[PDB]
Amino acid sequence: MDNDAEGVWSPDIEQSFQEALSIYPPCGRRKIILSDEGKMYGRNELIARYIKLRTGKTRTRKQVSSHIQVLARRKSRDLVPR
Repeated sequence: MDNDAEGVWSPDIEQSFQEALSIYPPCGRRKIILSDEGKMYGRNELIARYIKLRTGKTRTRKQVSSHIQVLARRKSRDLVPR
């Protein structure tokens, strides 16, 4: 249990993460009409934009992408044993 696991990170950061992960889940909506707007960069920028609007605090993108991938693993455990 290194000192790094002492929750040195602010709780407002980890909180803003759930807000972006809660707002942007692994499912619910999948559309991107680029033919019209012609301006739609990586979705990772959408999750980072949220945390950036929280309080101008950090805005991790790789950490917010990894968190969304973890949610997909929870759905994979829905193997109906019948």
